[PDB]
Amino acid sequence: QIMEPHDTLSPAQVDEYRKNGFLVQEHVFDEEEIELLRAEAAQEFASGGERVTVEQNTGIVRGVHGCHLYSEVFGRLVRSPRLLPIARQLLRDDVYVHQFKINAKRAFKGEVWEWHQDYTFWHHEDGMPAPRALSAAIFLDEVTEFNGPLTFVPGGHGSGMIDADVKGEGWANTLTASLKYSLDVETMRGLIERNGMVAPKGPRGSVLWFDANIPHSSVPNISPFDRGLVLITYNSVENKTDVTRGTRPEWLAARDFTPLTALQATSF
Amino acid sequence: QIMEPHDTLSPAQVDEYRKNGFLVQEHVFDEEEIELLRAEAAQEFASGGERVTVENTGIVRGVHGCHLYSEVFGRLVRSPRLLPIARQLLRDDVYVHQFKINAKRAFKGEVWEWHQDYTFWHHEDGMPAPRALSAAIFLDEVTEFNGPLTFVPGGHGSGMIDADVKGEGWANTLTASLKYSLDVETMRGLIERNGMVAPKGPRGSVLWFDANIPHSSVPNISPFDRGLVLITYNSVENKTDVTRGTRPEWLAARDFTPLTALQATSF
Ligand SMILES: O=C(O)CCC(=O)C(=O)O
Ligand SMILES: O=C(O)CCC(=O)C(=O)O
Ligand code: PRO
Ligand code: PRO
Ligand SMILES: [Fe+3]
Ligand SMILES: [Fe+3]
Repeated sequence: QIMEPHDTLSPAQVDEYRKNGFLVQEHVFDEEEIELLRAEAAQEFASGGERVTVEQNTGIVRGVHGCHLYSEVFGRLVRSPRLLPIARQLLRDDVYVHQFKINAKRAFKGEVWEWHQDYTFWHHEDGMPAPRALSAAIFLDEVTEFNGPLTFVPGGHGSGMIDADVKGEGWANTLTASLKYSLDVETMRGLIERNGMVAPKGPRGSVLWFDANIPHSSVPNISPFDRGLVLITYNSVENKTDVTRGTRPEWLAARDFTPLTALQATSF
Repeated sequence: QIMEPHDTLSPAQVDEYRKNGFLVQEHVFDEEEIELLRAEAAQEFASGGERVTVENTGIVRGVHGCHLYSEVFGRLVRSPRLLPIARQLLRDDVYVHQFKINAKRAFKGEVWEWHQDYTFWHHEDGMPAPRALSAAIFLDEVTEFNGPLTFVPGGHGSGMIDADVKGEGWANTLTASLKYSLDVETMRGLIERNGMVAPKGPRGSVLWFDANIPHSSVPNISPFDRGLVLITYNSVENKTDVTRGTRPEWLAARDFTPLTALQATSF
């Protein structure tokens, strides 16, 4: 009977997150915790059925989606006192999970993620009315320069949504190497020319926080080292999506907007 | 379909609260909001029955647990002007341990003896630690002369202090003459070290104060009322040991469900 008092971000941390559109906290989770998250990720890849995506070239696991609805471990993770208080502080509201994914980015054969803003998809596919949302990516493996790290244009969220060409009809291609919305090179080259690019690194158990509208990308992982990320997308409850205008299953775009509460210490 | 984003306290404000044991935010609620709360309060005094306390004169002095009976007060404790700060200060999800409205009528009012709230919540209710706080909403301007709450700044920083226990039961936990009151010598000591302060402010302000800060107040000699809505928030982790509890739910809550903030609806 005692969890550690909720920790929130410093005012400088908050500033950095607002100016850059991302922020890394190192070693939020320890090794044993990361090993539990890894074992549960594996179970979900094995048993997720239609919720699992596979790589085009190899048929190797690319993603598993909506796990917090199906796994007791992931349903508790999203309420962790290491995460929830910060989601609530950054979004200045009570929050809920809009989306939960584990992106495997396997060694050697892990494929690209093209440049995009997340809000673009959540707005047009799910009816998210404003970009008042964020993601927390938990590193199940050390992130280096060589294993296809998640990459951002810092400050690139200052513009809001950005002209992306749509491509195709339903939603299967929202999770693929070739993405339904994506930035056109010209659009990108200029962002990059103006703002640069940054790929934050960190050890296992770090959490990378980022804005719903920051442009980001990742190159193929041809290295020998996996780069497993657990991505939790937190949305402001006031900003709940309009389910009238929603097109995807629950396991991609949540419908239950109950405010999350933090996990308390129990004897089990 | 918009509430104002949750506001929290600055690092300065938070530091000021921890060192002094209290903090005023001026003008949280407007005159119109305050009036709706004043009218609901009057309803509660009128219909509260056994939950209502009276002063010499039988003038209603207090009513308790209104958040459980009034929809307005049930909503107020979830307000985005209140709940986010209670969570920030207690560093937890929170729930309401106690809710009370204390009237201190113009030319009327009694002397509340020096006391620490946590002394009652620990011994009567089973609150295991002082990880709790109270938010006092000013229904009227609080001045020098209408019996303001008065504190010893930093007085919370030692423990719960040893106190005279008079009476058995809980009737005298709500009375001018309190069940646990602070010894004369012990207070003198505290006051000679720390001094005394009565925070002031306009109507609609909120006075946050620690569960263990010593406080007192005197009768009101102004021709103006001093209504306080006092909401006591407790950390969920700090929930009270219900097996050691002695008082009803309208004084000491037993439903520990984390509060969630109030959202915009069309009604
Ligand atoms: O795993 C990655 O590098 C990118 C994932 C991402 O941005 C997403 O799935 O939206
Ligand atoms: O309203 C007052 O002046 C006294 C409040 C108080 O300290 C209490 O009811 O515990
Ligand atoms: O479709 C989605 O919502 C996620 C986020 C952008 C790419 N895949
Ligand atoms: O009994 C109670 O809980 C309140 C707090 C101290 C005075 N009366
Ligand atoms: Fe993305
Ligand atoms: Fe008191």
